[PDB]
Amino acid sequence: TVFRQENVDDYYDTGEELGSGQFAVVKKCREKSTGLQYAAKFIKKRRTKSSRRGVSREDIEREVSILKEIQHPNVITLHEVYENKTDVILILELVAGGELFDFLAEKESLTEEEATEFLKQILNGVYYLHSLQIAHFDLKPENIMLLDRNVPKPRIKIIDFGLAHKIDFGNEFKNIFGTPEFVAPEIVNYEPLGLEADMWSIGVITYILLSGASPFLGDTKQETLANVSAVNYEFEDEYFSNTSALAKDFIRRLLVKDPKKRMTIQDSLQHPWIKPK
Repeated sequence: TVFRQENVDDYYDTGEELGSGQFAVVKKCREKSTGLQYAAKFIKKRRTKSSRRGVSREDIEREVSILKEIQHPNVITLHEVYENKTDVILILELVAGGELFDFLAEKESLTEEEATEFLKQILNGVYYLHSLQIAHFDLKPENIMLLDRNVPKPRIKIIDFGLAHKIDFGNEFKNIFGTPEFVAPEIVNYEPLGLEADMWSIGVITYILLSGASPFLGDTKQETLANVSAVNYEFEDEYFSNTSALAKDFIRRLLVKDPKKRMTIQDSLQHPWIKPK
């Protein structure tokens, strides 16, 4: 609680809408004292407990209190938090390169090698979070952004900590429910949740990175859910004929129903696809 009560317009000049969502908008802003640019996320408060507009204070406080812990090159950094009668305003590091997969869909071929160089940045961000026992719980391609797309080696940033939670050793956590196509089976079946759900999501992300196809997406939401629950996927030759045996082995070891048999983030960093022996 106990966020900054000044008017954000006294400290920042805000400009153009960068994006929006159900209860939020993100605008570019410029800090008056320094001249630096940031992104400003305006989150609408649920102002009455019974209202289904806006975001509960419990959920905003949880997100803010996790973001305040994190400092790593591959995760978004939070700069300040303001609040007025209707909104909580997060001042975040600006990512101007857009979604990683939009950038990649514009290039020529993309070798496996090139692809794993981006993937390794995702791994290193997740390794940090899990090292601090934070589960992101919403890893998906649209939450993988680039700082700047017009440099030699573009740097990725993981964003959106709206479902992130600190793992509590002494209490099981059940339901988070993000987007069907990218959620692990234990999310679909309302089973105990931990760090392993993010390792499943990385598997999905890796499958899409290499192929452009989604492993589990079906024709309705219920069919996608049943594909996930049943681990109904395949490496179809149309999409995977140029993909190494090692790349496929990495995906297989992540897309595992039983969480306790899934590779961990530390295992993933030592796999021979990622660290050739």
